[PDB]
Amino acid sequence: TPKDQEIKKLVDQNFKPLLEKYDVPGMAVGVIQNNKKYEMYYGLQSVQDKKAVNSNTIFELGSVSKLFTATAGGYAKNKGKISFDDTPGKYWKELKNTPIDQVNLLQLATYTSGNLALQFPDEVQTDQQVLTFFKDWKPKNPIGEYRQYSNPSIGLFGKVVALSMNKPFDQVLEKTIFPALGLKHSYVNVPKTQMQNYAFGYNQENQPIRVNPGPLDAPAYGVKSTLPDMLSFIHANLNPQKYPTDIQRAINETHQGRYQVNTMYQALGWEEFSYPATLQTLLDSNSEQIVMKPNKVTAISKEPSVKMYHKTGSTSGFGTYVVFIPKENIGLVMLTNKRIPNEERIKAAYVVLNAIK
Repeated sequence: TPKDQEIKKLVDQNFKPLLEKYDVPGMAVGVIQNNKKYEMYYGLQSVQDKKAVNSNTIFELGSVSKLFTATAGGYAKNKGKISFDDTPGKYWKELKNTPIDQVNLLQLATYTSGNLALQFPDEVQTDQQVLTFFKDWKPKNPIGEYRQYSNPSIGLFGKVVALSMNKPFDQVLEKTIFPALGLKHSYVNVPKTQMQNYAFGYNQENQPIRVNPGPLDAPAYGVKSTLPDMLSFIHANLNPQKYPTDIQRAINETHQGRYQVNTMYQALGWEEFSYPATLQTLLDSNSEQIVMKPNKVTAISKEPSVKMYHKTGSTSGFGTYVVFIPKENIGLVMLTNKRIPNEERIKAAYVVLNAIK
């Protein structure tokens, strides 16, 4: 059986049934193995337009956007534009000598400020309102010791990275970072000329929806991409030595674990695990306790030789999951235009990656 057919059968066995089960209109599943890419598309990018999911379909990546933010930070750091020991007021001057200026960039990127929640308050929308929010911020938990997954936190990180590179964040990605990764159809703002390819997302009643604009949206959850581009991103993560030095260092920077919450190593954007990882480890990483509540972090006291990495993402109408394993030279991308439980993403990817010859 040709290998493309093997992978396809595995994807059919493990991902395709999720479509019926969860009433998901459209799915794109990609596998890369030893630098060969395999693309599988199912269903519709727009139900009402009867438009099939295909290689040009653009999907909302949700929190997988944090991976690009992390990469941009890695790029800026390794070009000497920022140091992770800096504080935000060095760059956003209006924050100099305010309480948030006691939190360093690494802590912002990895969610350990000790007082930032998942979202900004709903009324925070404009740039002035974002500025005021951070001007007015006060500490709670000891800085650097507690992880609380947060959009504002990595949002501010991204904003500071953009300031350091003298360009708005959407330009850092569209003009620097996407091109450096060789991505040709990845966007912060999808242009009118590509809207025809932008999937509808579908909410829990299968009503068509797309992401709402939000404060510091772009670095937190605001990237949109295609299956081929995400495969290319995974390839870059699997093979950073094949890229020019500035982006190579940036990609490597994102793989570095910074602390642990039990079995989960928090890298920049990516989550990291000792490899081989059991399924339960991977599922534990996206438990309610990890994702929604604060957890005291521990210093890494066991650094494994071999790791794997993953990240989930959801917007209101989309799901994403990306995973890669350097030792096995393998990775997988799932994109859907409806959310499905993260545990079903992880398990299906687990089964497929462990069964591939």
